[PDB]
Amino acid sequence: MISLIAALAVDRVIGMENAMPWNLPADLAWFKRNTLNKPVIMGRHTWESIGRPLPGRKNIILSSQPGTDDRVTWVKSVDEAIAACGDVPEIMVIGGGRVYEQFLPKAQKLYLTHIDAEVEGDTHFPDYEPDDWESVFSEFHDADAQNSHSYCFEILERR
Ligand SMILES: NC(=O)c1ccc[n+]([C@@H]2O[C@H](COP(=O)([O-])OP(=O)(O)OC[C@H]3O[C@@H](n4cnc5c(N)ncnc54)[C@H](OP(=O)(O)O)[C@@H]3O)[C@@H](O)[C@H]2O)c1
Ligand SMILES: Nc1nc(=O)c2nc(CNc3ccc(C(=O)N[C@@H](CCC(=O)O)C(=O)O)cc3)cnc2[nH]1
Ligand SMILES: [Ca+2]
Ligand SMILES: [Ca+2]
Repeated sequence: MISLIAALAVDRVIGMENAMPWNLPADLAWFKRNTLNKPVIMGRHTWESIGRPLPGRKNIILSSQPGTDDRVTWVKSVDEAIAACGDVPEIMVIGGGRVYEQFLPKAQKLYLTHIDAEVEGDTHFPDYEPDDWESVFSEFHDADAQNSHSYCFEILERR
């Protein structure tokens, strides 16, 4: 199964200048637990935004250009990315905007964090097609002294 995971601020903003201008501890914990032990596919910008291999995951980077690092696996097309992961249960696609766009039609599951933050950003999640999906889990949290925004963790299944 192919799944996307993303955190969205209002208007589906996911990033801005090359970064994500918020610090939300609880959401990275959610990300880490839903991705560990699985292969993660990302685009080259997102690889540069993070800045090291994510531990305990097979890191697969999309780029049209030969790789710049042997600690990860470089691939040049979506089909090659899928093949590289191997016969695993679940493939996690971790962005960014251009990669999410391509993988959306294929994906069966979306792990979305809706963040109540206004944010001026230059990258969005694709607008997805409301009647495709069914929400099968959603849990809201108020801000706290560690997380400055309220947030909701939603998991959607393709109908
Ligand atoms: N909020 C979140 O959950 C979240 C998650 C991930 C990323 N982000 C944010 O998203 C932004 C980055 O997203 P983006 O749209 O800029 O970049 P992206 O999707 O991270 O990276 C795009 C790059 O990936 C490569 N690529 C993508 N599809 C390919 C294909 N089919 N074949 C070959 N190469 C392919 C290309 O690299 P080449 O140019 O090298 O060919 C392209 O330039 C950042 O602001 C980041 O902070 C947010
Ligand atoms: N829900 C969600 N939230 C995000 O922030 C997110 N970010 C990306 C891409 N950006 C990032 C940014 C930082 C780290 C990161 O450093 N995560 C660590 C936590 C700290 C540590 O390394 O121990 C990790 O191990 O996953 C990963 C992906 C992709 N999907 C997401 N999905
Ligand atoms: Ca907005
Ligand atoms: Ca377009």
